[PDB]
Amino acid sequence: APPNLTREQAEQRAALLEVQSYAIELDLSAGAGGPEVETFGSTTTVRFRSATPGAESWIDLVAARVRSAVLNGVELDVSDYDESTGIRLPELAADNELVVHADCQYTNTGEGLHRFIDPVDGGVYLYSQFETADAKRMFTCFDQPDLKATYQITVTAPQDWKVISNAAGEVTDTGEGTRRHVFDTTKPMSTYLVALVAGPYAEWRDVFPGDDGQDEIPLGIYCRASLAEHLDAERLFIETKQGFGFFHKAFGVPYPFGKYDQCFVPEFNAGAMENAGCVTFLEDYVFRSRVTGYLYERRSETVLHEMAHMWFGDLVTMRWWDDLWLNESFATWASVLAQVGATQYTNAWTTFASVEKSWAYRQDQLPSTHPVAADIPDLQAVEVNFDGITYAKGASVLKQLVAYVGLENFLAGLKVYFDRHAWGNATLDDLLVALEEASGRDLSWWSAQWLQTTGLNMLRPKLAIDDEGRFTSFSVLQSPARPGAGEHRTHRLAIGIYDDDPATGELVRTHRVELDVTGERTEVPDLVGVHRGKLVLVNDDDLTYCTMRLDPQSLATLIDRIADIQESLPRALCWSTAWEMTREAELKARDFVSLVLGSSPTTGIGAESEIGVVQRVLLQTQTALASYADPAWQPEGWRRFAGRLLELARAAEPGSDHQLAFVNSLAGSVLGEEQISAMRGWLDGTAPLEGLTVDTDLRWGLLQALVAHGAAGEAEIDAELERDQTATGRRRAERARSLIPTPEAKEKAWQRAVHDDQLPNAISDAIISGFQHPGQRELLASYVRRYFDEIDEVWHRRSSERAQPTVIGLFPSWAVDEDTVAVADRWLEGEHAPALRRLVSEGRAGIVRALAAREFDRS
Ligand SMILES: [Ca+2]
Ligand SMILES: [Zn+2]
Repeated sequence: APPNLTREQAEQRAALLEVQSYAIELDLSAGAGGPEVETFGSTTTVRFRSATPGAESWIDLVAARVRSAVLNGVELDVSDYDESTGIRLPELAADNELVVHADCQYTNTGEGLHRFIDPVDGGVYLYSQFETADAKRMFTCFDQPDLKATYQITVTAPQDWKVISNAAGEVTDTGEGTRRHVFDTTKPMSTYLVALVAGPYAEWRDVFPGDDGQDEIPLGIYCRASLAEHLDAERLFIETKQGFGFFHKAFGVPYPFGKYDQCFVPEFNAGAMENAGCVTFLEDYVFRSRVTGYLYERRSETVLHEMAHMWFGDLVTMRWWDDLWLNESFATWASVLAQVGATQYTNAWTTFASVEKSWAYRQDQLPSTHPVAADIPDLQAVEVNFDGITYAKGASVLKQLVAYVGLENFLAGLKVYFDRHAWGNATLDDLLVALEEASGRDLSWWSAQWLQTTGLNMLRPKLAIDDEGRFTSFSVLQSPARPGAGEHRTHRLAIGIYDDDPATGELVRTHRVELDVTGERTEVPDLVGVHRGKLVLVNDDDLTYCTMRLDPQSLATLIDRIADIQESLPRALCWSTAWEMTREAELKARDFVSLVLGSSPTTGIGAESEIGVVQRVLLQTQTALASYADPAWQPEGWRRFAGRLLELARAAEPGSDHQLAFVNSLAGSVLGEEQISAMRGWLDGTAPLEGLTVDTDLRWGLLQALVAHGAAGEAEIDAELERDQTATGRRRAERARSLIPTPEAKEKAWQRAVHDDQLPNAISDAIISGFQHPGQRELLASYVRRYFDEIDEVWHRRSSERAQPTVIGLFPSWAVDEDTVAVADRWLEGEHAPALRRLVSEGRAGIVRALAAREFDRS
């Protein structure tokens, strides 16, 4: 039970103490033995000062055993040591030295020093994960972000292991089967960013050359030896170098650390983590099979997100976890800026509008919404009070702050902020003050308007035109923020006018005006006299966070000609408005389906050039069909969708990303006999689709679809697993087994996913990922009751990180009916953990919205 540090306790300890240095010695010599190895030696020497001689404090440590603790030469009594109370430090002097010898535990969870044994070759791999407060599982420390210090880490490790930390180091043979790795003393940094990766990782090396008073940066990439054949190091290094050329120019500050290593690590819960000089990534970013450009784009965005943190987060750190939203929102915004500015992903604002903004809007339009900023009174509150809306809306609203301040001004402000707070801590207010000084804006009201509120403003044009089609008047109308307190926010936004390009017949932007929009109505004098064209967007360039609506002529143009919009971003904003309208019972599901499917090679989603938009819109369509369409129309809708997607798959360029996307969308669809027959032929090779690479993972996707339709079963799944006898094959097999369309199979899947804790986590998740399928809704009816009866116990029995996939993934989102709402209502009258209630409330809210949309679809 590690401690639940409170904000006030952190403040008290930060007021009293200042830490200079940690010197850490880790004995990992036993670490390459079998699963019976539990502990490693951890010695820490801390030097720190106290503002009050004679005061008492405490230091943190989660250890199996504390052998010794000595403060200023006095042995401390560690006989009653408990991880929840750490080590008390009585009678402090002005200057202090503490030496602790302990045995700490390896973990197989999301916290501390994680240990994994590779079943392919028996290699043993370690990596640390410390955010928020798990550094205390590896060494003794004042584990809070505002007590920065330097770290000098020495490790003794098995001789065949590489060892990577925050700084570069020197390695010497001990002649005792081990090597000693002495890392340079780091620059001052927070404990949660200290890193250690160790094991027989494969290594690739490169360098980002010295560039305009930034020292050269040595670069490394690491992954498990068993994955190395599929790691595309050269592409990763290209993107990495593009980021390092971009960020020091945008931020006006050189890379603050000495080198940069990126490690793909096993069983990683956290996704990616910005440890200074030593970034960790999940292994799903090493692609064994063909994937579309969208996944490469996403991976590059993650790479640049963590790189942005080397400045914002690691050079200058939040004082307390209540600014975690800001840390993440900034890094996401910065990652996309860098994508557009320095990489091949020059359409990344299209992605951000299509994916992140949409994700934000989908959640924030529900009564279950909450603000971005939250009070964080202790560590536990980080894990419960920050979620999907926090991150996607946070990034979205930060993009708007950047617009309101002005991009050049925002970057100037960041330079001052980095200079002013380098090597120390800062808060949101410190940033806002920098931005105010860089722009002349007043930002005193911004937080209250944007970070402490819920809900969306609708923005739409109110226009009047003369006989020539020229505006005589033009206003932006803003609705009250809902669901929420109805404020009218202040935005910086752009209005774009679009009309036919005579040469091509595409819709191109003929006028753009940027302005501040405030209150209920804002006149736009710049547009008086301008030709209205065919389409008006009042959130052109996607600068603000809103519900954009169109005037009637513009809406008719969208419906008739969305695919003729030339640039990807306005076109994506039109897809997003249409989807938002469908979600909110303003556009019928069947009309959204018809817009997406189109009727020709040049209409609908089949004409869309951005693969990420294709993929996302196709997913939204599948959701519209299952959730939002009137049940009596759903079979017809699925027939139309499956038909059109087979046509598109067959018409697509051989070997193209578009081909593969259409095939993958089929694989998640309700399929008719014609499509089942074509898919079988693609899988077994009796009638292949020309150019389609039917590799290991595409075989699984096709087979899974066949299983779901009854066309393949246990024997075929077992045969497939025999040809892909790997960890990934095992997960794919489980998803296929869960898809078997029988009551016995669903019962077994539920039992294993919900009640078998011996299963690895990723096998549990895989099982869950095949439980639902849009063709099998009737098999799932009895699991509405099962879910609500069992989720409390699951939440109690599993950690909340182990419970969430089950709570989210088995929420009965399929059972769109008033009976389900009523079961959920009653559950919600009971006593339950708040984080659980939040998830259940959100799923309930989705069903209520769906019921409303179905009623609209049959109007
Ligand atoms: Ca964590
Ligand atoms: Zn981040």
